[PDB]
Amino acid sequence: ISPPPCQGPIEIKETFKYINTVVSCLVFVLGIIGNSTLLYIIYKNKCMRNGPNILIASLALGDLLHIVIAIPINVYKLLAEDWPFGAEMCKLVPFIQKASVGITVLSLCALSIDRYRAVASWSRIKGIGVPKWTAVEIVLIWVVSVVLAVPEAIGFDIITMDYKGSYLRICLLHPVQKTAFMQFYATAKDWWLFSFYFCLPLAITAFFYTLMTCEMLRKNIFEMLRIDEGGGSGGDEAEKLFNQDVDAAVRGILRNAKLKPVYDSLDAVRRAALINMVFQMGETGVAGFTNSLRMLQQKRWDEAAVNLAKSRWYNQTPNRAKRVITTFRTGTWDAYLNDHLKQRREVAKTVFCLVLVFALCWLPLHLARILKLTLYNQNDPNRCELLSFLLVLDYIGINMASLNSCANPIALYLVSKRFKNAFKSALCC
Ligand SMILES: CCCCCCCC/C=C\CCCCCCCC(=O)OC[C@H](O)CO
Repeated sequence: ISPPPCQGPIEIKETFKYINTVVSCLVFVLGIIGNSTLLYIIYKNKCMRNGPNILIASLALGDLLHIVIAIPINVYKLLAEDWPFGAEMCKLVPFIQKASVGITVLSLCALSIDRYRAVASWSRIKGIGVPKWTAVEIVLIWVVSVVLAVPEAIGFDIITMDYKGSYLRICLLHPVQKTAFMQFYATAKDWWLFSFYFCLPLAITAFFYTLMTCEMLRKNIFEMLRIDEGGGSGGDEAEKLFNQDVDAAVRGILRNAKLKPVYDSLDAVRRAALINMVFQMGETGVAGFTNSLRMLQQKRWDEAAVNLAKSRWYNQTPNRAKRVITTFRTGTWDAYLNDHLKQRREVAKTVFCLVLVFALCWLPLHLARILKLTLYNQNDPNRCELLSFLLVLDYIGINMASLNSCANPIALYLVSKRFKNAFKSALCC
């Protein structure tokens, strides 16, 4: 017997009973089709199976089992407005949900780490089949996620609510827990979800994504100079010596009064083109392009490109000048685009896409919960208008978190052309 409070939330709960039902059906249809297709695509392709993309298959299977189990039960619960499944199902569904969120966050972390290790080596030789250590990684990811979900199976049980005469059974984390550790988990449930299942995955993925993109940049500027110098060879020793020459060059840029303001203005890609000109003719020579450097600082790419075209540097070496100038105008690596640079652009866009989708889907829920414990008080007479506002955001946050179970296959379709052809070929079959 636990009666509810006032008026405001009742009309909103009824309004969202239809919204949540629509979102649940969309996530179910889009999720069971996208994740099943993605699982088939990853494993059947031998060139993705022997790499870090097998972790995306683990991510897809984790969402897939969450879709088929949690979504239909939650739809039945919303429509019936009562829990009619018994005690066993009241413990299974939260356990399945908690394990799925753990599989998602641990597969995302392992993918960003493996993608960093993949770009940290020259001439890496892939094996045949799933790597043995990646298999241990996936097993451990699922083992840890199940163990961390055991409290949900222990704590959840059915209670009876008294709504001014009407009795309705509710499945929730029981306020009275049997053991001291289990009662502590009831108080720190939301903080534990925010710390381990949001702050930890974001901190690790963004850290290794930064390391991966920095390493991609030092290799792109490496191949950029070797292409412009006619050719060369890669390797850790060759890159280490080349990075020292680049670091010594930028130290001369930052001491030069003419090149310091324009270099700080440019982005990482356009800074590589300025470094290229320094490698070719020295800093005293690059500082002579006073008009062009001013236009680059004012971010007039077309005007600076035209002004650089009418120069002795352009006439003597047209081919190299056109590529360096194109890099200034576009700000991309299109003039030096090869199989290596195109591979790194594909990797960087997919990893950044999955992490961003995960962060945007779970940000409203946690943001709505911090507003509940920093702005709400039971005493205040004006709580029902404020409670009315807080419940809307929490419902929005619950729906946004459910969309993450179907957003990953769609996200890869729009960002990656490699997966887009794989999705079309799979559904054309
Ligand atoms: C009782 C309190 C327990 C609190 C929780 C502690 C145990 C789970 C944490 C890390 C296990 C990660 C290893 C499992 C396999 C995943 C490999 C991986 O990629 O880990 C990502 C990141 O390093 C992970 O911190």
